Amino acid sequence: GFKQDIATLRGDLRTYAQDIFLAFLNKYPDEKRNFKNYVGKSDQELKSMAKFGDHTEKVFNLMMEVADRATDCVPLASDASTLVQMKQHSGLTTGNFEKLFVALVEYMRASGQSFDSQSWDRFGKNLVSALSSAGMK
Ligand code: MNR
Ligand SMILES: Oc1ccc(Br)cc1
Repeated sequence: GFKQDIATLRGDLRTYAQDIFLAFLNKYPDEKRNFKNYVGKSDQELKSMAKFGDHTEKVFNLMMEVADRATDCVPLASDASTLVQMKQHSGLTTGNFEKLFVALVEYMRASGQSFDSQSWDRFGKNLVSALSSAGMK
């Protein structure tokens, strides 16, 4: 289920993080408006860029911590507020996060592994709701 998935993702996190974020960028190309330095690059070229690998894994490091601290796929209010207040997120809206989690859920469903895709869909929706409650437009 959800908790086992966190362990599975953590056991190969740099690869999962990059592959999921690439799925997001490729499914939603306009989202590169927030990633100007990732424009004009193929998947393999992005994977060679130091900040791409390091930032994506750090993003997913924390996403797993937020998932791990959640109850029934509902994140803590303190984690949601952290995500709203981060300066790195100053320009973002809940739709940016919804699209990330649509891509994450589709990635899991296209994989051959028994990911609990339904719980990750709940987690993404519940995260969006917590982000809105904590002030994100
Ligand atoms: C589509 C937009 C974005 C979505 C969705 C998103 C969703 C999430 C998310 C999901 C639950 C988590 C956990 C998360 C966490 C982070 N995030 Mn976030 N994020 N996020 C950015 C846009 C987005 N984030 C940007 C832009 C930056 C800073 C620039 C960069 O590192 O390229 C950043 C930065 C970061 C960093 C700092 C990385 C460092 O400096 O190396 C963490 C940690
Ligand atoms: O550098 C970044 C990579 C992926 C996300 Br999601 C946010 C920032």
